[PDB]
Amino acid sequence: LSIEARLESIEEKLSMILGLLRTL
Amino acid sequence: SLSIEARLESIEEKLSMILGLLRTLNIA
Amino acid sequence: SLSIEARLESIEEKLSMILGLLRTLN
Amino acid sequence: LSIEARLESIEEKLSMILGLLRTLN
Repeated sequence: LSIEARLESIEEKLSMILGLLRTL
Repeated sequence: SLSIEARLESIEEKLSMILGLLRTLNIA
Repeated sequence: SLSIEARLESIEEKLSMILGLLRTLN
Repeated sequence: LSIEARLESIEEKLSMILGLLRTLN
């Protein structure tokens, strides 16, 4: 995967993590 | 087709929010 | 020191560990 | 900051996040 695609995936995982933490 | 620097800026903002929220959750 | 790709690999593994802990919290 | 320095800082923040999650559990 390109660096750009990898960073996009990292951003998506961070969005998920943040969403889960906000429900606590 | 976002630039790498713009993607890093978004990642950095999300990390900052995650850290602030986790510290808040850890308050006794 | 680390190449950009090696740093990304480390970041990706830490994210997997974080997500794994979130599903098993409490 | 260079991209390499920004990624190093991101990695450090992720390590801190892991520590905070471990304490929370």
